[PDB]
Amino acid sequence: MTIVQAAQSRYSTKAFDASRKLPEEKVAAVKELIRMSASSVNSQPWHFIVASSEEGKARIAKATQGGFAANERKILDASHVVVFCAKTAIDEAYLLDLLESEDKDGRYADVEAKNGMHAGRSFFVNMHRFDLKDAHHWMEKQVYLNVGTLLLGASAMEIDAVPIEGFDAKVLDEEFGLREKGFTSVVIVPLGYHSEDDFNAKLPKSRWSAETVFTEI
Amino acid sequence: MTIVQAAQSRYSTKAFDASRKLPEEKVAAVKELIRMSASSVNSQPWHFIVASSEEGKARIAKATQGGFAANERKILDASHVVVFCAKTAIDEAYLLDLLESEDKDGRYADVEAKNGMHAGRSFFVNMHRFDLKDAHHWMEKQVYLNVGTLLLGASAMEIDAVPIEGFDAKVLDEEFGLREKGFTSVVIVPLGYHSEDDFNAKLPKSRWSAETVFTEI
Ligand SMILES: Cc1cc2nc3c(=O)[nH]c(=O)nc-3n(C[C@H](O)[C@H](O)[C@H](O)COP(=O)(O)O)c2cc1C
Ligand SMILES: Cc1cc2nc3c(=O)[nH]c(=O)nc-3n(C[C@H](O)[C@H](O)[C@H](O)COP(=O)(O)O)c2cc1C
Repeated sequence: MTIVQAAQSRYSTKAFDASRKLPEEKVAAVKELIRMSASSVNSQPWHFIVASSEEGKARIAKATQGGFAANERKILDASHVVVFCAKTAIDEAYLLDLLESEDKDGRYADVEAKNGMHAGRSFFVNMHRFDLKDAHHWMEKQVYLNVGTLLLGASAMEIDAVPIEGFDAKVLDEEFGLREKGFTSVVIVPLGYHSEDDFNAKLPKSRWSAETVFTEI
Repeated sequence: MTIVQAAQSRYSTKAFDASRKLPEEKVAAVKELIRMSASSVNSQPWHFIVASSEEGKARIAKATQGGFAANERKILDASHVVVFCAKTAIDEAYLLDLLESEDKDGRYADVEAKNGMHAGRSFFVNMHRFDLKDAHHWMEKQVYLNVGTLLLGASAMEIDAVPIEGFDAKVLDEEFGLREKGFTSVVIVPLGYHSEDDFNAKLPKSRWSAETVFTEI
């Protein structure tokens, strides 16, 4: 299957088959894929909650009650659920921890290259913190880029998924103590195999035409 | 090559081989991949500029001058460059045009299902416009999700890429009249084949460990 066929055949699963679980190899591949995502200045401004148990899924589904109840069964019936969380703030200590992990990983030949990268990344993060004043939105954008990798990657691995914004992030954040750890939930992605009765598995994919969305130069 | 190997082997290209051009089949596959991206409520709040000519690339590179000059040669030497643009605002007319494209595409059995989807999508877009007051950030997040699909997809198609935030979006917007058309440039992605002298092609990829970024439940 080509990556284009993966993009054409994936869809938002509206009903999972609660009997069908992902093999351990597919779960380990999902986790490696999202840890490896690109991010502006290698900020990696993310944390991931992975639920593989009925108790874990029930805890996440506390955030899909009332007006969000249409998403509850997607969480409960999926095999595995990934909660994508973004950093709520960014500071020099996080940037120094990041620079040290890259130094340990062999990215800097000398202290000159290391100091240079810090000064560059610092200039840039501070532009988002203090000049655009949008650092939380900028970090959540990197987390959405990560989600995109998972939606395409899941399809290429023949895994059904649905991205979910329709949840109460205060309830989910409190469920896992995320705000006191500097994180906030932004997207829920349940993973598994769609049920035969998934209405959306039998609808055509709808997108703007290429002549609408492309300007060629 | 598995999708995990695609995530492990891709990297941010810092120097392209200006002699090496993408085959027409690879360019058409990139364009189909990004048109097919998922987005919240199928908002597809995007437009794409694709430059395949020296003149096109020179026009985009006007936005990588002065403090952004470190990105100029990535644009000039790449085979093809994709500018990802987000909508600057969203209203009922865009939502009615979207609902009509989905109706034409066969997503609604009856006017009941159509009216239901409009009322649901409208409630939700209006929550971003008027309650969170973050509609432009919410739309740009969908465009970043799209970029993620391209970074992973390019790697699976054996195409080098680099995502670029380091550009002057006012200069790029004015270059293509985007703001008067309701769009703004958010990410530049040059595509092609890295040059042998790309320093970053010989550095290890650096990410947080799985024990840092995962909570298992
Ligand atoms: C949104 C975004 C914007 C980026 N902007 C730039 C840029 O302006 N110039 C640059 O050289 N690299 C840029 N990068 C590349 C990142 O530094 C890179 O993705 C990160 O260090 C992870 O390394 P990798 O892409 O080699 O795996 C950007 C990446 C992302 C995700
Ligand atoms: C950020 C994001 C959030 C989403 N939130 C929900 C949700 O809460 N519930 C839902 O059923 N679908 C949700 N979707 C699925 C979209 O409606 C779907 O991606 C879009 O209609 C395109 O269709 P496709 O994913 O079938 O190709 C979401 C998608 C994205 C990208």
